[PDB]
Amino acid sequence: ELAVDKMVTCIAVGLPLLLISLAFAQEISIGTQISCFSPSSFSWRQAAFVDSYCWAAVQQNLPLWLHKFFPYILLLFAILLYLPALFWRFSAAPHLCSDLKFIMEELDKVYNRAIKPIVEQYLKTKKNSSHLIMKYISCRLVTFVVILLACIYLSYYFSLSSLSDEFLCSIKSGVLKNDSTIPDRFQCKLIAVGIFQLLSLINLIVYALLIPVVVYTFFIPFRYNDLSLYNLFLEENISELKSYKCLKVLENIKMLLLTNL
Amino acid sequence: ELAVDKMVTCIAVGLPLLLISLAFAQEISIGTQISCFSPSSFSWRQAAFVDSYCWAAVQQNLPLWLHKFFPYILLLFAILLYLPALFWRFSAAPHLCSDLKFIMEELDKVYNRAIKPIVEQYLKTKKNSSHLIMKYISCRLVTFVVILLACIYLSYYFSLSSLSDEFLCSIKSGVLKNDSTIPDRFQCKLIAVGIFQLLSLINLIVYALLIPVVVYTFFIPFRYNDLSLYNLFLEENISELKSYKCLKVLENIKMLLLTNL
Amino acid sequence: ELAVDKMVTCIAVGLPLLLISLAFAQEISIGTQISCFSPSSFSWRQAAFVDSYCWAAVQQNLPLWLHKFFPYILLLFAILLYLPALFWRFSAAPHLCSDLKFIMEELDKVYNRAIKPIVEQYLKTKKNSSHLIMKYISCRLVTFVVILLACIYLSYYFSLSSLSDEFLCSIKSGVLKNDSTIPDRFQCKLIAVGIFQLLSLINLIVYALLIPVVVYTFFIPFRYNDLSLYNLFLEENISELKSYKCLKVLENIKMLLLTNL
Amino acid sequence: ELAVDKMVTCIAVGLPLLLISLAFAQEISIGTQISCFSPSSFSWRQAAFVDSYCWAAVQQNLPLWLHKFFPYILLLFAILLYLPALFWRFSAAPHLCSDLKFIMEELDKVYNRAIKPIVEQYLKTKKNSSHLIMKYISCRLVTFVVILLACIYLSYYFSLSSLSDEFLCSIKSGVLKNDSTIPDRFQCKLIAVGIFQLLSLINLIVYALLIPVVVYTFFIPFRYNDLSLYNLFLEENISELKSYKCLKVLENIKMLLLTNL
Amino acid sequence: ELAVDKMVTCIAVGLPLLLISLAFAQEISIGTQISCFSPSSFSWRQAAFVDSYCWAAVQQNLPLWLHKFFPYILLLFAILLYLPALFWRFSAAPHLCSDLKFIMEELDKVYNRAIKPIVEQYLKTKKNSSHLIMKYISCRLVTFVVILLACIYLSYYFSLSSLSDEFLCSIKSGVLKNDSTIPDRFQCKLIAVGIFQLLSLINLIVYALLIPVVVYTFFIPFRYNDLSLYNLFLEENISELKSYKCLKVLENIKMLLLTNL
Amino acid sequence: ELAVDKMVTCIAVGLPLLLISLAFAQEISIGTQISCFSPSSFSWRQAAFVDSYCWAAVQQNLPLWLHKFFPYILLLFAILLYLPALFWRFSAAPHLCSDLKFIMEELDKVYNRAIKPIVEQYLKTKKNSSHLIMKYISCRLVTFVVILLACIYLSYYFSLSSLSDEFLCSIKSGVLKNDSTIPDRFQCKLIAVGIFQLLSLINLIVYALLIPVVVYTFFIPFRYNDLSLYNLFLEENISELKSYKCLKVLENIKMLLLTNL
Amino acid sequence: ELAVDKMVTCIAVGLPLLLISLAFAQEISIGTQISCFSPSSFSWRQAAFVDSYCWAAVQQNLPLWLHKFFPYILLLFAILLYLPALFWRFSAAPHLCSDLKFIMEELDKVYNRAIKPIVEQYLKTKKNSSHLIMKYISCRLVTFVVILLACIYLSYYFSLSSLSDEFLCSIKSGVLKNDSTIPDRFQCKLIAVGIFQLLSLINLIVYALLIPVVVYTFFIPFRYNDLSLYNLFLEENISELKSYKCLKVLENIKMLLLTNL
Repeated sequence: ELAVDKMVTCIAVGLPLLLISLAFAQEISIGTQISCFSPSSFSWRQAAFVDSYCWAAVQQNLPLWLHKFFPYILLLFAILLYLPALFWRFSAAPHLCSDLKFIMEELDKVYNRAIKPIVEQYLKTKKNSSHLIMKYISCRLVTFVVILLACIYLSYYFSLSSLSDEFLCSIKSGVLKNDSTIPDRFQCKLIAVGIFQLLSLINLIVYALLIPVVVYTFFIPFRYNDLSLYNLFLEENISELKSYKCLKVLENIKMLLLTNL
Repeated sequence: ELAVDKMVTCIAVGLPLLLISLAFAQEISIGTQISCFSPSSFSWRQAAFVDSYCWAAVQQNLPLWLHKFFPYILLLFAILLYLPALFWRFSAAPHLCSDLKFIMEELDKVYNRAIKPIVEQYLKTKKNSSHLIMKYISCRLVTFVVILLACIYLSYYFSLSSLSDEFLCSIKSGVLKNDSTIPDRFQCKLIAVGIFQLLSLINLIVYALLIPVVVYTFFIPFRYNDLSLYNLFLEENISELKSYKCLKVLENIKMLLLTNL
Repeated sequence: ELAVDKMVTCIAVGLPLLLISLAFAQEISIGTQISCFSPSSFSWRQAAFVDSYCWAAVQQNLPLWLHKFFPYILLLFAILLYLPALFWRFSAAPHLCSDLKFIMEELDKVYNRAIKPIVEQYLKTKKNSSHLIMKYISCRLVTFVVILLACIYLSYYFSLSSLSDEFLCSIKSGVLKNDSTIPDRFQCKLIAVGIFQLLSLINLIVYALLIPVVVYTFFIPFRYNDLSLYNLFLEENISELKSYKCLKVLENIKMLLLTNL
Repeated sequence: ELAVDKMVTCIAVGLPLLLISLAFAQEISIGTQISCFSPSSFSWRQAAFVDSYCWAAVQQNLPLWLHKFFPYILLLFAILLYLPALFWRFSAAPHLCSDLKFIMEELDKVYNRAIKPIVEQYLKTKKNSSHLIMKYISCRLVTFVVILLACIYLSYYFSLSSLSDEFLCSIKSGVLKNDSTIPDRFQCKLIAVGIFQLLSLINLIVYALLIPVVVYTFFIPFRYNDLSLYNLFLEENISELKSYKCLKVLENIKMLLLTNL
Repeated sequence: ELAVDKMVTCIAVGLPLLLISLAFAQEISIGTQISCFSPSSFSWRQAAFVDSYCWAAVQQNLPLWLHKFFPYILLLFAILLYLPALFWRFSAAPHLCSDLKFIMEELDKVYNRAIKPIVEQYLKTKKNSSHLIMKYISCRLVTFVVILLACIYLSYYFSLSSLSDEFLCSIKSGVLKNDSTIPDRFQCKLIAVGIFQLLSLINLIVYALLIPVVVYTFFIPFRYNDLSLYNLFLEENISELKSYKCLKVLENIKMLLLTNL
Repeated sequence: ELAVDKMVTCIAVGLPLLLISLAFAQEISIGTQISCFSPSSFSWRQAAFVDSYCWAAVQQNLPLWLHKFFPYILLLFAILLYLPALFWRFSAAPHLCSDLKFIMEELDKVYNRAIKPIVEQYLKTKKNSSHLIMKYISCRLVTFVVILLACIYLSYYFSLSSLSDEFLCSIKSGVLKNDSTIPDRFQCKLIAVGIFQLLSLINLIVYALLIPVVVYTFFIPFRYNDLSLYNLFLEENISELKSYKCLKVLENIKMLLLTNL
Repeated sequence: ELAVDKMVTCIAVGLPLLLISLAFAQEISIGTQISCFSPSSFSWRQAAFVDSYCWAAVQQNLPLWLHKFFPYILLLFAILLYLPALFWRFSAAPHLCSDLKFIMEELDKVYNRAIKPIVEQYLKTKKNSSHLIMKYISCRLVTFVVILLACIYLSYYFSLSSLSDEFLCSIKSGVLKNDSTIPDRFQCKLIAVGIFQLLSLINLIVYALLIPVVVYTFFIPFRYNDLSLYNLFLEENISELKSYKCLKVLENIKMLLLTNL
């Protein structure tokens, strides 16, 4: 598993969940996302009914609608970022685990036979496939696209969120539209939206790292073949290879040394 | 266990539980699902009694009834999705575990004997049964049907939920129907229903993936026999087979190689 | 341990605990199970005293009494379902564990001796006892009876719960019967009863599966002896038998194969 | 450890802790165990002071006193039931663990010597002691006595609890006895007592099982010596004896069988 | 580690922590330990200020002062009981662990040499020291003294707690001594003190067991030397000695038996 | 991993998370970060609306804006400090783990060959690279820079926070700007800012340790090459080297000793 | 690790964290640390604003300022006590672990060679260094100094805390200094300060043990060299030495015994 992309993924997941959990902790801290005026004649309950009404009224200036739903959309993005990892955890990971374990021992046998090519034949045959490299391309890029719409959404959010912290709510509705004690609209403040707009900029800012970093992961001709992706697995899993390290030190140095190694 | 279908199942379970837990966290965040007006003359308690009354009144426009019960119905679907896995965990899983473990060693003996057919006789005998393939068909499809009614329910919910966010509640009832201070009906907002209608669309949208994906799992003639289902277990459990990987690399390459392998 | 009956048991326990925990979570969500009117002249506390009074008044139309106690009765059923498993975990499980472990090795010796009858003598002697089969019958059926009264209770509950969501409560009592500001009865809504009546139907519906399923477990002549119950342990614990699987494959196929097996 | 008595003990502990925890969860759910009227002129705080006063007044019709303290007395019984197990866990358990482990191997040597008496000499010497059997008698019976007083207490509780759900509380006390706005007594409802009286009957009912069951455990002449208690350990720990099972099967069947066994 | 004294210690720690945690759970359940009257003219906040004031006023009839601090003093005793175990866990436990492990193998060698005295020389040399026995005496007795003052404190508490459930509080203080709307004293009820006085009697009653039991642990001449304390470790750690059990059975019976043993 | 720098890092992370968690616990303890006056004519809800309004108004004297966002900025710094460790955990840690494990065994072979140079050739070749030392420099310094801006931010915060604990808030806004009952501005206290300003000084003070300590970590010429960084890994991982310790003791002492060693 | 000093440290850390956590639990129990009067004309919110204002006003008789910040200063001391252990865990612990493990085996070889001096040469060379003994001196003493200022702080706290439980707060400030309904100062009670002053005395009292105990740890000439500190490690880690125990028993007794040992 490619660590940076994995770490980027792990971090990309941590941020919103943190933000969401804190928003929840803040929603737990605030208790409501909105409030409105009332007449002072509105009882302690009557005003509570207004607040809850307008909090419900949101689904009927369009961002004012979205402003309520904003946090859960974030959660949607978080889930949408996570699942490609579980998907990728099966698109390719079951293949490579077998691949590496084979690759290791045959190169160790190349190493061992040198001390005293089936993986190369296999690997330069994996060269033939475009399937698993395109598996990587699609799985990563799709995940990347999740970030794009979030950032665009957060941008389209933030840009207009800056001007739409408040609205006037009517609860003069139905039969109790006829109650004149209800002002035709209450003015209402979308309490969390400033936090969210801040949170939005925060997440957006950090996500503006993750996007081109994953883009950087595709410049493999400068980092076209599964081999080139195996070369990533090489650049990756050299991590696993004692004999490579030994032979790389040998290569660094260059049967006595092999006898000493 | 078929990973995608398993993952689909694991995910299909995660979503509603997440949605339900957040709805609970939201119910914990909101504290009530409904409120109503009162006269300002209704005490801080008297108005509370109205709210609770109408929250109870729900069981006596029919979706307004269902709107209350909505979340727990979701929980019902979640349980209804889970149990087929535990059921399937015994319909077939005890069979295949023994099957695979047998299949492995005899094909390894085919492999070993080749290096220096009982599973094939067994497998091409499993070809005879329709019982375990029909076990799969029913167990999966039933689980799939759980999704169907949920989505239909959420659709029948959402389509009319869009118009029925509120109602007028009468608590002028019994002896205290005679109290004229009680308005014959209070107007009442079904606070969570917008969230739920959103949540409904969310779950519906994601479930509209899971359904045809499981449908795709049945196109085995393009992915009629337990063997064909064993061919799935083949396409599955090749995951387990060192010698297959070795022989597939051998097959990729093709006694020296067997001696080297 | 018979998986379906065990799973049925595990599930039969999960449902009410879930329902109860959610009812608790709902009781935590609602904070009270009941409320009543008051005069508006009843203070914010005075009305609270009414509510709590009537919530206490329940123990003095009889289901209105029971309606309060309803949840804990559910908990009673849940405990009553659980303990037969712990009881059964000792009525028979210590016997069979020794039985199976003996049975395995001697049939493996039959298997081994065939490759190159004490369990049969023992098993066809276990044929003599009615004690352990009657242990099963009673332990299961008793557990089953727990379900019967619950469902009957929930039915007797639900059928009249449908009509008795509310009552009028008198707190004009004792010395403070003489306070005329207290209405001779307050009208009172049994807030949770609708949820409970829903919950009751839910649990009842699901329990109407578990009952005849366990009944189906007794049709052993179509699924009279401990052997017949050992035949269940056979139909069960063939799960454990490598050699049975081998010999069943051998039986499927039919010393070379035994030499190959 | 004698499973039924142990299970009975484990269950006997589970019930009250469950009841207590739920009572706590109910105390958490209710927030107070009592309330009283007030004049409506008593402030939202002044009435709160009454409630808390009378909740404190309890220590100065005697069961009304006890009714408050009731739950913690239950907790007392629960602790009082638990500790005899820890006590018994040392009164006898360190002895028998060594005893069984010795007994096993020497009877296995009797078994082994038969294949190709020190425990019997030891056991029929343990016959001499009355100390460890009286250790059992006292430790169990004492635990049993805990149940007796609880049930008697719950009975003496329940029988009069049925009539004493409420009382009149005076907070006209000290200097602020002179405040005439305070009614000489407030009427007060002991909110939890109905639950507790229910809980009391529940626990009592279930404890009326546990008592005679433990009594049944003493009818050893029909289930006088440590041997007879070792015969219980026999009837118990035959659970541990492979060779007994083998020899019991041999005994069931009856050197070839010993050679086969 | 001496089990009874250890168990006594473990239990002696469990009780107050339980009582304290429940008091906390009760403090969490009650929310305040005290309340007072107010004029009804005192606002919902003004009366709250009184309550909190008098709750603070406690530090300026002396037990009324202590009554507030009571719970944490209990916590003090609990910590004060615990730490001697950690202290004792190093005063002696590192010595004896080495001692026992040595003692075992040399007596096993006495046992083994008998089959086919250094510990006795060592032990009857440990006879010389008074240091480690006085380590026990002081460490235990000190712990015991913690109990004494608690019980005395609880007694001095309880005896006067019985008469001092309430007091009159002045918040007519400082500049706002000049506000005549403040009554020169409010009457105030020390809400938890009844629970605490109950709790005090409870803990006292149970601690009146633990004290003389530990006293009973010192009657070693009837249960003067480290050997006598080693004789306790003997009476203790015979628990560890296979060969003692074997030789005690041998001693019970009395080279064939040694050959059989 | 360099322990001090690691410990410094671990501690540098612990402090703010502690401060943040306590601020959250304090936000949980306070429930709001701000409040304002109202007219007494503002209802219990109307004043609540003011408070929440002004709490939202923050995003429209600039530090008053920032004062709200302050805590989450701290959280930002905490995350910003953490991730360089995970980054560094891959920038270098996969290299050195292989390096050390190689280095150990070859120096042990130097040790072993001495008893009866490939690592030196490798290490004095690592001398060639500037890549991994610059990896350290950048990764640490960047982390260090996180501290700089925090401290500067906290300074720019604290210095002006000292004068800007409060502000006047206008909620006379929109349509409900026209309500004259609303004072054109409410005066508002930024409740947490004193805690935060304290917290700021606290964190700043402690961070003024961590900064130059990490600076001290760069004075390697007094603590220019990867070798010099390997000399740190030497000064570090001598921790791992038995033979170094042995040979250092040998070096301390100086084939008999090697034969004795 | 020196157990007493370690235990002293572990305990020294436990106490404040306990006190702090309980203070938090008390802050959670109280909900506020302060309250003030208001005019009764101050709304339920207006008075709340006063309370929060004065709670914020603290940062502008100086101990009244500190009284708020008191708990977190305790937390500061707790952290300040902890970190020297982690520091010491690296100042010396990595050295001694290697030291002991070497020391053991060479003295075991002295033991073994005696049965049939490199550590002594090493140890009496460690005699040369003052570095690691001064490491101990500074690390411990610094930790000790943390206690000093806390106790002094708590003393300077307690001594004046005794007289400064309350103050008068002005919220007549800014524009809303001009509101005459605000009393020029409210009188305010620093609710927690009595608990804290109690807590302060508690912690101080217990810390007055820990200080001279650690002082007692320095009287090594009566408990000047690393050897003398190794003699502590001797007096310490004799805990680890089987052969020392054996040879100490041998020394207690004094090749047969060595042959028997």
